[PDB]
Amino acid sequence: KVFGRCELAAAMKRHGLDNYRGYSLGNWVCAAKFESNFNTQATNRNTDGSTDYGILQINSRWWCNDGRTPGSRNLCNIPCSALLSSDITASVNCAKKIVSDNGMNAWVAWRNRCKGTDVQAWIRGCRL
Ligand SMILES: [Pt+2]
Ligand SMILES: [Pt+2]
Ligand SMILES: [Pt+2]
Ligand SMILES: [Pt+2]
Ligand SMILES: [Pt+2]
Repeated sequence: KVFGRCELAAAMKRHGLDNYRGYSLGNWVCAAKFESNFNTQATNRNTDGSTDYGILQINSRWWCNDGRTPGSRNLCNIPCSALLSSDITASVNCAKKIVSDNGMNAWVAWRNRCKGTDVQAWIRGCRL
């Protein structure tokens, strides 16, 4: 699934991300847009043989096991393929773990392209 902005924002709100560890919902919607362009199926390969998976492009080196990367730690305790589902639950729950671990610094595209902007604009004009 390729979500639309307010659709994802509502789905993220209900899985408890508005304001998780001080990050408002627009931050997560913004990160999802630049990480994955809302695509629950996105996968990106990395120079170290790791892969980022799902709407939030969570990396197999630390977070999930895809059986095709070293050397990984599987700290969310899930297979990475679980992060490519149309229901964002596993990704949101893994993302809570990652920000419990330097805040949203883990997401390069977030610090690059969201941090510093009026991130609340991302959710404006949505019934939440
Ligand atoms: Pt799909
Ligand atoms: Pt849901
Ligand atoms: Pt949830
Ligand atoms: Pt603005
Ligand atoms: Pt809307």
